[PDB]
Amino acid sequence: PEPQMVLSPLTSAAIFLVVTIDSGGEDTVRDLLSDVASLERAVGFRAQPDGRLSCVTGIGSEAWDRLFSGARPAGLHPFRELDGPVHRAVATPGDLLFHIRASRLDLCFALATEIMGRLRGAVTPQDEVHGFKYFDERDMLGFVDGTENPTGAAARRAVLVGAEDPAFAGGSYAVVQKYLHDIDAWEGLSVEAQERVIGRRKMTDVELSDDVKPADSHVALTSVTGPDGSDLEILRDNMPFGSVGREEFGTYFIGYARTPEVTETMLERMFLGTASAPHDRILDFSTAVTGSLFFTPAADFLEDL
Amino acid sequence: EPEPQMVLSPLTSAAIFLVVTIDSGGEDTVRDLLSDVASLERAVGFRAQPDGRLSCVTGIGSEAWDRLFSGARPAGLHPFRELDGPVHRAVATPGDLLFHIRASRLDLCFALATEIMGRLRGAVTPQDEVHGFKYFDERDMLGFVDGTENPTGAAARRAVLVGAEDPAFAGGSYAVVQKYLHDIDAWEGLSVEAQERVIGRRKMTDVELSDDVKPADSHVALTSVTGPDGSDLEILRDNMPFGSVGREEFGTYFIGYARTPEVTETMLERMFLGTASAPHDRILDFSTAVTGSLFFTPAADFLEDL
Amino acid sequence: PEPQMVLSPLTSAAIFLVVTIDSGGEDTVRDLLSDVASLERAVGFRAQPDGRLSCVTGIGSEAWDRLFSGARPAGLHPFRELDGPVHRAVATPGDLLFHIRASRLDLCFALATEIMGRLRGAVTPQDEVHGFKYFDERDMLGFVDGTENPTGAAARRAVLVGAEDPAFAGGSYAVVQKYLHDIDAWEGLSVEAQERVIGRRKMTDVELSDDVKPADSHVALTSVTGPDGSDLEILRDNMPFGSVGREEFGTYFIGYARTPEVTETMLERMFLGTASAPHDRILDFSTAVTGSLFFTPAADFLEDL
Amino acid sequence: EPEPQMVLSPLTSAAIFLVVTIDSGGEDTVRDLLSDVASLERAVGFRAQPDGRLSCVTGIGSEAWDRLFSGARPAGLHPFRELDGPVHRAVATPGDLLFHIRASRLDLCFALATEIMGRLRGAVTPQDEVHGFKYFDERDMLGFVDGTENPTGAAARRAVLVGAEDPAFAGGSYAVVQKYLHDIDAWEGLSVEAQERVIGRRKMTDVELSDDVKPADSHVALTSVTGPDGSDLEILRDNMPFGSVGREEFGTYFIGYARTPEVTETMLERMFLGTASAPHDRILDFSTAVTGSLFFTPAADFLEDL
Amino acid sequence: EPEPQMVLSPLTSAAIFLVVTIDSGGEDTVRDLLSDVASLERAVGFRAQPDGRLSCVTGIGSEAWDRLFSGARPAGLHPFRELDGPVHRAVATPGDLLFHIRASRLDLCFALATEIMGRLRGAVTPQDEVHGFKYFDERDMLGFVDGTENPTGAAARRAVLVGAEDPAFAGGSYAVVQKYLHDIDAWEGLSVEAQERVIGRRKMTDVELSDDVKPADSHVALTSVTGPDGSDLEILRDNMPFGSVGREEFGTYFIGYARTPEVTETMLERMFLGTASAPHDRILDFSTAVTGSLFFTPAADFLEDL
Amino acid sequence: EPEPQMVLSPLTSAAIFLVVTIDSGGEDTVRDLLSDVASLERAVGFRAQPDGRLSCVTGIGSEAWDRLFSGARPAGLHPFRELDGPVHRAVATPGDLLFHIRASRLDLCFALATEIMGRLRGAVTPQDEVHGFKYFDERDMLGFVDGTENPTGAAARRAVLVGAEDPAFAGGSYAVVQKYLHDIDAWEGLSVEAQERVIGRRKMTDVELSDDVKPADSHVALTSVTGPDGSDLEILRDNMPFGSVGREEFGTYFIGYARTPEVTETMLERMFLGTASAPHDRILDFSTAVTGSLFFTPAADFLED
Ligand code: HEM
Ligand code: HEM
Ligand code: HEM
Ligand code: HEM
Ligand code: HEM
Repeated sequence: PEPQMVLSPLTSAAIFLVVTIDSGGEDTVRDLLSDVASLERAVGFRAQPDGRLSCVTGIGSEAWDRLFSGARPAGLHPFRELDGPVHRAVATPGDLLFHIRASRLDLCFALATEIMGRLRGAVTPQDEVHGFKYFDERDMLGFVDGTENPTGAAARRAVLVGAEDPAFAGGSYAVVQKYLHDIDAWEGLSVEAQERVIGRRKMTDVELSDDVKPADSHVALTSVTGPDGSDLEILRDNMPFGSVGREEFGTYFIGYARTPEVTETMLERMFLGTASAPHDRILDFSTAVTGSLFFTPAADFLEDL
Repeated sequence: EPEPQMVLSPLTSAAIFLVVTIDSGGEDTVRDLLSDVASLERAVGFRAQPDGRLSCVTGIGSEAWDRLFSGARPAGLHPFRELDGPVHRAVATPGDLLFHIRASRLDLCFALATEIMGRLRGAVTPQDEVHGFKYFDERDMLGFVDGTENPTGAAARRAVLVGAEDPAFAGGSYAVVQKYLHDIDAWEGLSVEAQERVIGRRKMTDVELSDDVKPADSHVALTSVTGPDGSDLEILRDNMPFGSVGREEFGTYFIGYARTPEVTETMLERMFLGTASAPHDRILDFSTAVTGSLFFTPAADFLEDL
Repeated sequence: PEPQMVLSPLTSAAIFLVVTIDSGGEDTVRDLLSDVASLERAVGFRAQPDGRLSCVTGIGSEAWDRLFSGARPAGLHPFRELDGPVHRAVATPGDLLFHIRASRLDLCFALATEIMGRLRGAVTPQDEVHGFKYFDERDMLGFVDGTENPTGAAARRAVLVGAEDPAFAGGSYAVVQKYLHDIDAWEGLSVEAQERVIGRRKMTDVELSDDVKPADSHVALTSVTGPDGSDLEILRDNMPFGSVGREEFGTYFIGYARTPEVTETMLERMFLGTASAPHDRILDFSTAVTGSLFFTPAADFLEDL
Repeated sequence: EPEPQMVLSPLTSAAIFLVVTIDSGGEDTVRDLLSDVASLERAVGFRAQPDGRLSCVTGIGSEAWDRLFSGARPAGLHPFRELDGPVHRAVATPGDLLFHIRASRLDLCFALATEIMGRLRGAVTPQDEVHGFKYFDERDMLGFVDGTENPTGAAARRAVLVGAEDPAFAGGSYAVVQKYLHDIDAWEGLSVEAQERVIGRRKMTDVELSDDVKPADSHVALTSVTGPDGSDLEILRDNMPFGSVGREEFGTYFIGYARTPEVTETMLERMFLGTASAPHDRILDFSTAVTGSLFFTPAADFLEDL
Repeated sequence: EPEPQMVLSPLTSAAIFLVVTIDSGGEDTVRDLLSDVASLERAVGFRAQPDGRLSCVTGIGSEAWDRLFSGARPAGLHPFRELDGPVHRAVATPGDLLFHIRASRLDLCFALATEIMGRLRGAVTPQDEVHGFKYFDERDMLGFVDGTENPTGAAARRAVLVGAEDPAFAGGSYAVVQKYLHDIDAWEGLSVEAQERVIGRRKMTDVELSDDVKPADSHVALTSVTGPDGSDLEILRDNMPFGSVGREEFGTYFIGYARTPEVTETMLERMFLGTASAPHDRILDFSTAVTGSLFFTPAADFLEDL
Repeated sequence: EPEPQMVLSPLTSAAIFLVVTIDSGGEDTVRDLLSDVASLERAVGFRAQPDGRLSCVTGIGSEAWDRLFSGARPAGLHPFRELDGPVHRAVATPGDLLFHIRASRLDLCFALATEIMGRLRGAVTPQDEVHGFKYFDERDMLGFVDGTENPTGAAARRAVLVGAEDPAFAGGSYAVVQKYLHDIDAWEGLSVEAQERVIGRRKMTDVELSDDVKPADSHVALTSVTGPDGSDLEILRDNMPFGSVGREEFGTYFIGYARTPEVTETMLERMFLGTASAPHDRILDFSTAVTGSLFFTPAADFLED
């Protein structure tokens, strides 16, 4: 069974578009979802082969129910507020996601255009982000970001619903959250200190030896081992965004996993603490201003509506 | 020549346009930054060569010029002329400084813009910030190829660079910016044949319409203007689309360099006020100017030294 | 069971070479077919991985009988002439086909040279066509060409012979037609009208909605659904060619499928019509001057002689 | 003042060569087209920047020149002088106009060719049309590297461009074209050692053979000429392979620009007729000229002015 | 599956080969390194995607295996067998560990090598270090195309990866390495026709010589072997040239992966000792082996878990 | 008049440095080679255009110049001036010829070097041979961006090329080479903040430190010189890392072209001996010069004769 373009090459542009369905607009959305497959290609085909245009369409809990005839993804729920001693992970409205990516921005902008064209009226926009990669895979804190993602079969294994919920095998669970960074603060740190916050070296992107790496460091609190005894894995594609004018500097978080337990556990760790840690040090510089969750169906699923 | 700023740039695929005003007090901080701008271009740009083609061109407004330097003014430098037409209005908005930042990747623009606005925290107020992108086959937001008739080589040198006529500032140029917003609902209502009648070229093949077919109210008609000699009077453009899908904003950011503004301003008069032949440029029936500023972009020597 | 390079990546250049077998060349041809796989590699290897050289070799009905004995592919027959009210699809000679593709012309030409080198004397050339990608995947009518072709495993299952004819699993059925356009006339239509002939938008390459799309449009007559409701798909890699000297502007058509009943259906609809369409409007501007049907065997069938 | 045609184009990987005659009374339609050729280059080319590298060079024959303009003639311009050698014959074939169209993709050449011959349908007759491509690693059909010793940069400017010596037409050049067909069966019969003896360089490493050993009937031998000026006489070539495998046709399309034909013509004399110490260029024993034409390729502004 | 190491690698243009021995009581420090090597691949490589193509393949010798792990041994693992032939000798040199580092640029190889040997300072002794580079058209030091007949896709899967036959170590492979030096003076003494007789393919066009005419002492002859399975017996090679013009050293570094060494070893027997119808592989008359070592390159999961 | 050698060369990522001495009686063989070197550049380079970017610059030592030619000597040409400083010593090593060979790929350098040393077997003795490689983001072995503030375009012409001041040799330049070895263990001991204090720029963003904060014993400090008139005195560098992991050798090969050596020499005086401000350039505390040689690289015409 065939999934949407979750596993993409590195792509260096993206548009993240989040919307909510006015009541009334649920037949208009059924319609767009059937066609969304074919608009990917309308825009993408003439740009082969550099384009690498891909759209991942995800649906939120509330919206699922309004929209669909029968039974529900196992894992799907509203995103869960995390009300921690110090940091708060908020929970924002979000019925639909379009995760648009390609090797150039206009390709994304063309597809977003053609989509909202068919929705004008039936939805209301919540959030829109125009993302770009730094020329050597850095995020807004200046660290290489993407290094430890899974590949090949590991990724096919850690992202796609399989036999555990087999009416939607080929689906995935996306979490999104927009973060805004306190760059004045962050850049006030020594590099040595910043490594302590992330858990890897700034310039060479090597992992800090197991005994020099703080446990409040991001890489510590997100390395998390199952019942299974094996490592538990998500797939990210965090895109910097922002505005120099509005002093806005951001990293847009997106995290695919085969179940939301995995993503959600990493987030408890980050916002609430462990045995040995108050909260994730990175959040002392990064404020979450969105949060939603979505299921991103198989592609077979959408074509048939 | 004196060595000029990177006005003659290749096709680049992304740009940031940053327009600011100088607060009271900020005079000093700005002079410091202008001396260093050259060198920030290189810091940020050098490690990504030659895939990169980062260029920053810095220009200065009329009012701002007087606050910053004493001595001679460039001959042509003035506030942008507001044009109150029968139908369409070309408006004048404030801007003391302009940064036209261009490269093949957006992040290179943004890294440079960060370093610049970083060093001007305190000293300015941002008026306009636009992130633009070329559509994949050099087309603009109306779906026509955009930049075809621009000059190159030495003809460009002749059209944009101040020379002997104001020798103090040889190597400089006069940049005019206007941010336009388009009414696409309306535009996509026309047949292609009609749209070509607005622009004056063929949509798909980008060939000029023949002299006997091309309407007098077409864009290409009203912006071809002939000199004293009857030789065509030319500018350099690098119009970039921008916008936002959520808030139905589809735009073309206009930018135009010339050796003297009398040229650029002529084209505007014809566009907004009309000739005997044409009421106004049909393109304005789909495009609304919401900014307007005039700037002088000095030779890079002039910044390197103070 | 391993197949010939029918599913090739998007390539920008191609040679189409069609020949007939002289009497007493049968030997020399079998020798060549055993080696063709290996000449692909000789020539192609040194220009990897930009190269994307692929050669697909197919065989006509009458030629098959002269070369082998025993069981024949179920579907293999001479191309069916179509004598329609208006438009006629012709049948031309063709014992062998070489569909050679790459990213550079020289690679195609070097391969074609080494093949015709080994067959100089055994065959007679009937048709030789050098094609090229126009801009951004547009054909000679100026529309985007390839867009609704199947990809990935949908293509696997629509072009490759399987269980239904198990002796020849891994094979395919290519149909070729050389078409010429009366551009004269086509450039006489407004774009609105031209879209009405094709069934998609010229510039944005989006489908016309079913409420406006004429039933005499190309996209109309070439969408066919089966008894079981699912789409019947083929794979095309139409290549423009021509000569400006002789005002010859063409699109060379090629169509692979797991059975010709599919390709042939689409042709019947194009040339002869439905209830609600006289014939495909595209033929009012396009003239078929060849027609040939070939079977492209699994690669192990050729290696093993 | 004067800007020349894109003769000094980079190495490009595809070309169309189109040669035509002017029909009776077609002179008008052609002048119209020559004024616009520059503009069609840009229409077609601009949207495919910067990969495209589309260039068209337009040249004009001797007899055609008189039909189209009088006024001054370029000093050197004459019909191609037929060379009836002891063994090998360099023939003269008809040709009033030449379009040497080059880019990185064939479709760009063909799209320009379409637009040109579109405007000339009726007024001309095509004599020769050739689609040429790069073979691997700048090799020709005989499998040797082809273009190595071409002059570059400003040395090219000096060798190809008409200057002060004929100042009316400064910026022009003299293109000679010949279409050659090869006898591959015969050529691939030679050992590589022997083939190198024909050409005068090493096949694989493309190094010159030493004075010690290079035959004087080798191609590189016969085409090295020193002037009275003691300096080497240099031309610029962009030899392009073409062919069809069906009709056993393997070719090199030859084209040679120089500031004067006396130069190109000399090399030909040596190739076809021989020296004191060599019968004819060994290359001709495998290559047959089936066309031959001479043209003048004016400065680009000269065509603008019609 | 299990995940195997990066044995089936794309075309890469550069490589570092590192062979070391483990000192007294280095066993601990090495196990530490092996657990992390996968992740240093990614540290160094990830930020240079997708041009980089950086891959590191890590192998272990027979004696070294026993020091580091007990548990099962891989079926095939043994010290490299010296072959003391009639004429030519294949030597055995020491090697406990192997790093076969490949990418598109050398500096990426070197950066990875640095980070590895950084973590082993103290605990090993370098035996062999080689910086290799492909010629631009996949040629080796003898001037022939090298890699052509290597298997691809799942036929490579089938040839190289330990499978069911020893399921403990499925995903592993057997690398044999040998460093060769050439006497190029001697080699460049042959005509090309003769050189093709040594190799068994055409120099220029890289086509196999016909079964009629290919010598049985040619390299391609002696290294095509058929099994019991009727099937051809295949390995995977990634020969890289290296050398130094100062020290008149020109080399081909050989490396050969297979699912069992019985395969690789057979080819060597035929090369060095001869068959019924060949004294030795003609290629050895121009190539001298100066190293020789055998390694097992485990499944990648086997390293992660230490 | 003059066309110069390929000194103003594009950014290239690979290089061979070859330094040799002329044996007794080899004067003949060398003159022959120098006449031909121009044309070996093109033999080897032409078939790889335009990716290849192969260039060779050939320079000649002071002692050697006298052996080879009679007539004028370049005004500036002399043996390298040894500098025995308080702490660090810049040494003089032997060198009659230099080949500074550069391309995008190393095989191209090596193929050309083969052809050169092929034609000199017997007539020279190799002193130094170095294979260099630029790291992916224009960084050197210390991990800083290297090349940033080099002059370009016309400013380079003005700073590197002999002109009217010695018009016999206009089109020439003066190359100085030094091979440096680093103590990396020591260097990677420093915090990044400290390392920036050695260099005078920011490691990660490669921005100059402001005039107030920049140490006057920093590298960038001691190598900014202004002339008598107060216009900045510039050279052109193309520092290339090299090394060997086995033999713990990690290096930067230095090369510096200028229109007169008295410029390059000045920078060195400041580096090795000090100003009042500075004991010596902090970079030498981590970098040891183990070669040193000076060469004149003629106009290219001069070799054609
Ligand atoms: C401002 C937000 C964030 C930034 C700037 C950020 C940055 C980073 C960086 C620099 C790394 C190290 C390189 C790498 O392996 O990617 C990393 C690793 C990681 N991050 Fe984040 N991150 C952010 C938010 C999150 C969130 C919300 C999650 C999960 C809910 C997450 C999950 C991970 C995981 C699983 C790893 C790798 C664990 C391993 O190394 O085995 N990150 N992040
Ligand atoms: C003669 C010149 C032809 C031209 C220029 C041409 C061009 C096109 C174009 C532009 C499209 C729409 C873009 C796309 O869907 O790929 C199209 C669609 C298609 N064409 Fe053709 N075509 C030609 C002949 C044929 C023939 C002979 C066949 C079949 C026997 C065929 C089969 C198809 C199919 C199956 C589709 C897609 C159906 C869908 O939208 O679900 N074409 N053609
Ligand atoms: C079939 C026709 C031709 C072929 C295949 C051919 C091919 C070649 C080849 C392989 C070379 C050696 C590499 C190079 O230096 O470019 C060469 C050199 C040259 N060819 Fe030709 N050529 C042909 C015709 C001509 C003609 C007709 C001329 C002049 C009328 C010409 C003029 C030259 C010149 C001047 C050189 C180089 C001299 C120097 O070494 O300094 N070629 N040609
Ligand atoms: C000494 C330097 C060596 C060089 C320079 C070299 C070079 C070549 C070349 C040029 C080819 C032909 C192209 C191809 O198919 O790759 C080839 C084929 C091959 N080489 Fe080598 N080789 C060397 C050593 C070895 C060794 C030691 C082995 C095995 C022990 C080996 C095994 C093979 C195999 C199996 C083939 C292809 C067989 C087939 O045609 O089906 N080579 N080698
Ligand atoms: C010892 C190894 C050397 C290394 C690793 C090295 C590295 C660097 C680095 C990273 C920079 C900053 C980026 C740049 O502008 O290029 C720099 C600047 C510079 N270096 Fe070096 N360098 C070395 C030796 C030398 C030597 C020996 C000289 C001169 C005799 C020299 C002359 C310069 C000059 C002139 C500048 C620029 C002045 C200005 O900033 O306006 N370097 N070097």
